[PDB]
Amino acid sequence: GIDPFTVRTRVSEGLVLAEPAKLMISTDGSASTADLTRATTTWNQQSNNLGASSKYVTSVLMDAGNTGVITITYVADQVGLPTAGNTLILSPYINDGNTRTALATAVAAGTRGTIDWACTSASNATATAQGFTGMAAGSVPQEFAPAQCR
Repeated sequence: GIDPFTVRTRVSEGLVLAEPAKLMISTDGSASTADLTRATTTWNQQSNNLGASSKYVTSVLMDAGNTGVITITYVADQVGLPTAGNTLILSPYINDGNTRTALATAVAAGTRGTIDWACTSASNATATAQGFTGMAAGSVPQEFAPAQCR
């Protein structure tokens, strides 16, 4: 079968594919709820309404409810993953220097700060250790996820 370390390396590619979405949210999706909503629409329309894709990535999509949460869905049989074990979740927060608050909540409140991202797979130990709470769970098994998503 495929080496789990090779699988992780392919999963890491998907994370790189999401970087422009993080950038778009930073520059054009975080000044207000209206901007975050527009950014969601703009991003999701890309790549035939899949956001981004590649040999290994089916889609990189922002939550349709405008929360800014990104789901990366992998092509299981190209990466080496279980058929239903193929997603990572990237959850954004605004850091005001002292506390983290979910992006959507912070933006609605006009809270200013920098944006932090938590990556979760079937497990969330790393994000938890980094102090993040409230993330939805992904589905990539932990042994196939890179460190920041375990």
